[PDB]
Formats: sequence, structure tokens, C-alpha cells
Amino acid sequence: LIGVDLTSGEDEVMLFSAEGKVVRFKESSVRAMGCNTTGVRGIRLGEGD
DNA sequence: TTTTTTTTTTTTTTTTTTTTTTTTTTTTTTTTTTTTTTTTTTTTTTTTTTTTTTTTTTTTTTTTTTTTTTTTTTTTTTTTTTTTTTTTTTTTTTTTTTTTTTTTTTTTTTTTTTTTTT
Repeated sequence: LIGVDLTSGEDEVMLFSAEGKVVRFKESSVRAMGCNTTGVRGIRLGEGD
């Protein structure tokens, strides 16, 4: 499913919150400007559940 | 004066078509059955002061495994093309307004005759 969707601008740092006690931060500018009906880019090597 | 040719509507009854009585399938419609909303009050739940012993964060230091890292080659991403769907101009058709032209039906009442059934 889709975890959550927020509307953001360039150079705004985004954080994740795993349900197995994890939190990460990657500048949003690192990742390429995606398009519709495409695949996805990995973010977090979240092992297990 | 007798006798000879031709013309059509009827004895027609049968073939073709039309008209008129019929009853399977998807679209309506009334019923029962399950989702919603407002009150009473009711034990019951729940909001807020005081005290208390607790158990997790912050002085300080340690390491190691996730954060550094560079690079090969994949493969998702993007490009062009074409098909399918959505949506809006365009057109067509139909309805209502008020003076005109035309029509068409259902029943009482009595008395007499046809026209079927028993």
C-alpha cells in the first residue's frame, strides 16, 4: 500500500518512521524527479516486518 | 331461314399472402428485513486536587557494524507511436405558448324488430 503522501518542495528534508523502531533522514534533492505509472526508488533497507 | 365464330363471367377450388389470436424473457413493483436517529436513567464511567516511592535520563568513557566509499552493468525510465476512453461543439427532434382549420365518443328512457342459444 502507500504508507503516507505529503506535498513538499525542493530541498526539504523528509523523515520516515518504521513500525519496528526506525527513523531516517535523506535530503529530498538526492532522489530523482519521478513520473507517473513508473516504478519506485529504494529508501530504507528495512529487514523483516 | 339455318348454321358458324368469338367474347366474357361464372361452375368456380387451390396457392399465396395477409390478418388476428397467442404466450418466453428482462424490466417494474409491493413486501419483509435490516441500517439509522432521538429520548430516560442508570449504575456506571470518568474529570480533577493532594501524597507518594519510583525508574529512566543525563555527568563520563568504550568500541564496532552500520556509515563511509568507487565502480560495472544491469533495467527501470523515457521517447515515439497508436488505440480506447472521456468529454464537449454541433445537430436534430420535440414541447409549450395563442388564435385558426377540422373532427370523435360513453350512458338513460320505451317499444319494436332481428339474431343467437335452449
